[PDB]
Amino acid sequence: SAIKPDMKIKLRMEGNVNGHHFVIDGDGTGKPFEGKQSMDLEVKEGGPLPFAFDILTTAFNRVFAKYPDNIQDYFKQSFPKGYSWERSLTFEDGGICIARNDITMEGDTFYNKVRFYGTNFPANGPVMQKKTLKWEPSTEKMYVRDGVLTGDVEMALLLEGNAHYRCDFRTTYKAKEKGVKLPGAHFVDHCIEILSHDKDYNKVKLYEHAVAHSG
Repeated sequence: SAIKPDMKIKLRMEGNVNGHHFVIDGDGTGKPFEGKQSMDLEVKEGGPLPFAFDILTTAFNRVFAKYPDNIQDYFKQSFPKGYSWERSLTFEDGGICIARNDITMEGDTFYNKVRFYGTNFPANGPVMQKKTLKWEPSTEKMYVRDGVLTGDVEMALLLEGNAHYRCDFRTTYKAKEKGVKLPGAHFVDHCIEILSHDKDYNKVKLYEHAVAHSG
């Protein structure tokens, strides 16, 4: 196995939300076979961010997901060459984001080149007013569409005032090496949490747990 039970994670994200530019670095570790990863993030440019940090967090690698023997593990089978993903986030108030990650591996470390672009958030909305609290746990549906592994999930951001703010995610996943076999349709249960932060979310510790299953 290319992938060891403990791996390091290095990341840089560049992006722009509603005209606001930012650069964010990450340094993390995780346990691919237990489906657990954590990361320390530090905003390097454009802080303090004028939008909810929460919109970014799922952009900060499905290799960290516990797969049973009876489902093909496309992600772990992608290494050492790696894979890329592309995601659209469609929020219920018209906000739209486009994100991508190109994932490589050198030794015991995954490198992630992330881009994140968002637009059309209303100035008076929960994202630009910083009113969000957390993503609710949920279930990604994995299937193949015209030869491309695709994951769909309807996600919910819990807002102050006990309301949710809904968002449809679609991610396409593609191995760098041709001939990695596609999996059959399945589910991935996942939960992402902000574990700690400083005053303006310039330094943040992030955690994700993810488990694949057949229903």
